Amino acid sequence: PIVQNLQGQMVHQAISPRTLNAWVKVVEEKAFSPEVIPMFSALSEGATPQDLNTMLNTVGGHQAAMQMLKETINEEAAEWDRLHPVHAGPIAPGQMREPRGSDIAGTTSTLQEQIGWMTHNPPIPVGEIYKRWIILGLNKIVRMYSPTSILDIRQGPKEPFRDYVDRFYKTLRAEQASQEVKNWMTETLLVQNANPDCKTILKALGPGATLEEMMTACQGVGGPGHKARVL
Amino acid sequence: PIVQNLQGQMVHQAISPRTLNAWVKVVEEKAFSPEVIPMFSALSEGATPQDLNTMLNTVGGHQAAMQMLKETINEEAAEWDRLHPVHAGPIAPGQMREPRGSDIAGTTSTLQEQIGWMTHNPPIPVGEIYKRWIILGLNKIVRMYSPTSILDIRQGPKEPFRDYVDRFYKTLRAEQASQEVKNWMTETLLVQNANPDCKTILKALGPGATLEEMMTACQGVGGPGHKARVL
Amino acid sequence: PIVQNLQGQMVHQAISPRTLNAWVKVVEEKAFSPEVIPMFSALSEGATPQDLNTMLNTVGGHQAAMQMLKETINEEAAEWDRLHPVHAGPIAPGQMREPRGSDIAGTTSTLQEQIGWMTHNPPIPVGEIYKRWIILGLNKIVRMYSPTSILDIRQGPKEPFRDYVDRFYKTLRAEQASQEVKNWMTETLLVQNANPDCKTILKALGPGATLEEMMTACQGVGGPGHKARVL
Amino acid sequence: PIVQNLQGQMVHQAISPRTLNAWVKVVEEKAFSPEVIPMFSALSEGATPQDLNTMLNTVGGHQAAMQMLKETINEEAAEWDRLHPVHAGPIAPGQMREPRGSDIAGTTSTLQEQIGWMTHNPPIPVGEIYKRWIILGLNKIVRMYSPTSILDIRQGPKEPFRDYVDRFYKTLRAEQASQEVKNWMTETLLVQNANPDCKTILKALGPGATLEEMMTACQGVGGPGHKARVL
Amino acid sequence: PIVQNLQGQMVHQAISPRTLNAWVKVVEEKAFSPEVIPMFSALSEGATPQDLNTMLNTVGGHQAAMQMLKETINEEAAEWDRLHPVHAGPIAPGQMREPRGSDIAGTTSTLQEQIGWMTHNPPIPVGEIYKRWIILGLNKIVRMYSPTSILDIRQGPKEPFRDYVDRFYKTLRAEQASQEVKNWMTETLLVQNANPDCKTILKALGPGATLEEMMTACQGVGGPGHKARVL
Amino acid sequence: PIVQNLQGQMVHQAISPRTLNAWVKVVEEKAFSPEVIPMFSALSEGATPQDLNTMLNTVGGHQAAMQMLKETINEEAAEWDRLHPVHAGPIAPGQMREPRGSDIAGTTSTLQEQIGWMTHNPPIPVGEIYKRWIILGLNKIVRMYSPTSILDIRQGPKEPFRDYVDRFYKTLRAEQASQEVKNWMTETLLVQNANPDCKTILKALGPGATLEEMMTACQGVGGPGHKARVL
Repeated sequence: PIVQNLQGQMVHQAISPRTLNAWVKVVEEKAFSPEVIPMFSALSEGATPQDLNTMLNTVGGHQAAMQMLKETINEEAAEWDRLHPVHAGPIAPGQMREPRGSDIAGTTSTLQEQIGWMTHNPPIPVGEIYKRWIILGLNKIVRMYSPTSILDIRQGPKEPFRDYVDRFYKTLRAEQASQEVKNWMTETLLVQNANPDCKTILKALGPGATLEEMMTACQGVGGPGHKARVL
Repeated sequence: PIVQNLQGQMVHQAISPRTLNAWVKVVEEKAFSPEVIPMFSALSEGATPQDLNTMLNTVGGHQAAMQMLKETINEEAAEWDRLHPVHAGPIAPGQMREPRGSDIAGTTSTLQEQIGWMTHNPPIPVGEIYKRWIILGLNKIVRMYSPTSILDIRQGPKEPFRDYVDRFYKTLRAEQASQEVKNWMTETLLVQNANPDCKTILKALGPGATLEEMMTACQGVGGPGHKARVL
Repeated sequence: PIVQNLQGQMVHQAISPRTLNAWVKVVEEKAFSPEVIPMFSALSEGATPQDLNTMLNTVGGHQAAMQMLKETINEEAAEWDRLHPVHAGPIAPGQMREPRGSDIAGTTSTLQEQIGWMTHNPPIPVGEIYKRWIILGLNKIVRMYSPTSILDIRQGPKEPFRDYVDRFYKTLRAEQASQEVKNWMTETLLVQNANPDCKTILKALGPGATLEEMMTACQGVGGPGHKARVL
Repeated sequence: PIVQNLQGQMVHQAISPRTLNAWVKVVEEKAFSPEVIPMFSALSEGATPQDLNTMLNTVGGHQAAMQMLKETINEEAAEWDRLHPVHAGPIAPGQMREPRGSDIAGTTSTLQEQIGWMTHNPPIPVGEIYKRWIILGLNKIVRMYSPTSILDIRQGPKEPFRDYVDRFYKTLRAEQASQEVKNWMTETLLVQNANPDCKTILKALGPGATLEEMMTACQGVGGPGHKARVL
Repeated sequence: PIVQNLQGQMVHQAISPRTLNAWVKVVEEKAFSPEVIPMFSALSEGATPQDLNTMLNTVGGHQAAMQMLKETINEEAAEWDRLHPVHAGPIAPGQMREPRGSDIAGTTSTLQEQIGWMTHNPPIPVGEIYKRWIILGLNKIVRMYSPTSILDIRQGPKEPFRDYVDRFYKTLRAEQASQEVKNWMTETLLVQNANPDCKTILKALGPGATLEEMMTACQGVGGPGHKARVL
Repeated sequence: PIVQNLQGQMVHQAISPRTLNAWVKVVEEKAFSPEVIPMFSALSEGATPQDLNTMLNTVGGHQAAMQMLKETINEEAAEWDRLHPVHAGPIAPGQMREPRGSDIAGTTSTLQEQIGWMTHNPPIPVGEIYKRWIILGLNKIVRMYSPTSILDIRQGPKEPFRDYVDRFYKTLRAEQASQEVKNWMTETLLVQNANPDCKTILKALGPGATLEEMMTACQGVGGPGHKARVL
């Protein structure tokens, strides 16, 4: 991708072999996890569509997910092109006739063509646009991996608090829906998806407070609660 | 590879030792996989034929595939020599020589002259055509590797949807077919080779469905397709 | 991150992939160990909010632990809005407008604007205050140590003195108590939970002796307070 | 070795420890293998004689092979100082002294003087000459490697076609003979060493059929072959 | 740590992650080895107190030894405040403010003043003395660690000279006492704790032998089954 | 050590910590191997005495041998102080004072003064001399290690030529003598130390023809003994 700023005009150099092997190893290890989504954003330095396309094409065993990602990139590009078409038709010389929705994608554009519009005129955010579509596609494809929905969490009699809290927050990481609505729901959910003993501990603590105080109380007990009568 | 722009005129630099170690290791771990074909394109940076030639020479286990690759390069070089512009016998003074089919290869050319025809007069696509000829050879190698075929992927009685479509996508890489063909065959084949239970779910959805719509529906249905007409 | 000043005005460099890979591997093997708290402080180079948040966002299974830390940051941001200077809405011309509690976090602040107020006019310590709140969140991570209490330690009869010293130091990493209390407690508690066989030596050495003097004497007693062979 | 053109006049650079350890590992794991011959030329960032002499001296176990190679270099040096343009003793003061055959090597030449004949006046290609002599010694070493004969690569009754091909390519890289002669022999060898059932399909395809054509026929038949024809 | 002079006046750079990961690895591999002490001196380049404290604070297993080292830093700082470069009453403003024993420490010095007095005024060895105090603490740790102390090392009935001398030099690395006494005891101790079979050979060489002379003489004795040949 | 050329005049940097760790790991995995001796020259990125001395000081393993090497250097420095240019003692004001024989070594030398005599006027070759002395000491360590000398090793009765020749060449590396003596000896040695089985083919080869001719003939023999060959 296009790198460096300090020594003058930015230079195009491919991603490091260590970085490429690290990317391949990360998806070999963590394949469908949503924890890989910010990792992809971290390696998107210089955001260059052809290099990003090449990074996308160099994936290992879980390649079916990347074929699904291609459908989203095509759909999103078509949406963007139809949303913005005002510049279409005749435009004066000295300009490079500006990228269309399909020109954003490295698969349908040439390398010299891409670099020019990111630095010879007021920079087009093509890498940023392509990156958000890929991040959006990554958010969409992790839905297929999902083994449990928010109200599908069922807790047995001998399950420990540590497993219950970890299961819920991992399940909640695949939501994407409104944060305010999620907090509001979460407060009711913890008591409802609990087992009798855990439910007794949550009921004992009563309404109010924050996660830290509830965690501090749960920490004092640990494991699968206590067994003696509450009335 | 020949590289440098910002600092001034390009210079032929040495190949990274990490890149050669990575190429040899990638061959040791996964040589026959179609995921390695984009990796070769990615690491073909600065395209010097002599440097590119080292990759074919350094290959271990799959030497027979590399031998076919050398034969393929000669046949494409023969097409370049005889069907593409042959060019005149007389050569003007000062000219850097427009390469013949034998001049492309590092074993029948010398490095300073090889650099010369890519850097003195306007660019000649010697690196790009050599990359393409190697890629054409790589595209044929997966045909000879394939242990199964696209219509030999049949969903068994209790086989889940993800494994079945993973198998279909993995063997699809081996056919080397056009985007038009992939687009028009994908719609019918998944339903056709499906088991009765899975086919019943897919059949119900019918005409007018996109791949994402079908995949989204499959996530809600789950497993090998749940049995018909008993609910 | 933000680097350079004397050798050229500051460049907005991204976090190293090598440090992210180390962070991913350290959390995987060392979990919530006290040793990672100075490592995180060191790795938070330049402390830019959006960039620093990427380390928190790239955490795997431990999403619930991250949620408590994220809640602590929101709690501290709310504390800043309420108990630290309010800041008037009307601001003089040619200003960038000083951060409110929400502005300090990368969620609602714009990266370009955030960089602008951090250094283009006399430095606002936004990264340093944000980093201190994250360290405060890491000071609450010690409450995830199941049944760990220094008052609950007991040295068994066949347990070596070195193992007991190691246990005492390991649980002493979870302190969260004032130095005066620690100084008083250490003298009496260490003798109290020590095994009788080596407790006799601690009693023999008696008051006044320092940690160095106790350790020097305790190397010579061997195993649980007496054992055969020195080789 | 000596490198640098764009930023001035060549400066001496020390060999990389990562590369040196990689050379040691390749020497340990691929010790006498024919695939090391392109690697040595590929990973040598300028064939400076003294630096190349260090590479020969850093061998572990198979010192005997390196001493045979060193003697081969001494023979080549002597032929160069006899059969090639020999430099006569009388000279007019002001030359940097045209090297003698043994001076091509780092053992009778001083490093400052050696770099001097590579930079002071028109360069003498001493590094390339030394590298070619090393390649001649490596050609001797691959004949010492050989623990079988191309005529002794017989495919057994239960041995697969790919194992026969694997063994055949392993011994082929050590065969050192003219390609035109080898290609005529290759037709004979194919039916000479193939097992009855495999030999049956090879005979059916017949001469004038490329390696790809034979692979296509053999791939369909599969394994060590089977009775009659595989349908 | 601090670096740079020719390109511009000193800049305080971040600690290397390779150094920190290496420090964790070395501690895991060989926590108490006396080869760690010069390695720590090599890794401590630039000698910045906060960066030096980062190494102390990241130790896992033998953190108890590091806590004794923390006491040692305070103990030497107390001596330094008392007897070395003492500061009296309030001094005239516009100065570094004549460092006290506490000021040397990372916990009592801010980044601005610690690097400030080093880059504005002529360089002061505050980092160098802090490093020397840490080394003094490391020297205490090896002295405490010692399993066998000086006279303990001896040669058994069947023990080779090779193992006996190896144990003596291992013991001498953790010795931490006067060099003059060490030079003197080296002359007699080796003979005294030797087995009669080897002891007579050592005495037969005559008083006054060097380590080289003793090693050369011991080559004739060597390994297992050392039957004397002195007459 | 002092390094840097293109970015301006020499700067005193430090050896990379990955390389310093690798040096320790080489000592751990290859304690007495002769391969290490040229590696020291290769890794020497600036020959500054203190940095080189630090590498010697980071040795754990074979410390008894290392102390003999260090004392050898100290004694060779003393030899320089009497046989080589000792100098009168006095020196002119406004000069870098010129190093005395002992002070070539790190023990009585300080870094600013040491750098000054390698900067101000044509460098005093203290690094080359110190490096040369270390190589002289390294040669002693392999010589001290030696299990058997050249005339103490013969080919065993069931031993093959390859194993004996490997033992001979490996052994010869540490037997410290002139190149001519080794050459002159080698011609006689093979004939006299051959076993009864292998002597038959070696005597058949006879005088005139060199080792390459003998080794080429012996490749086809079949290992040890002369069993009646089948295939």
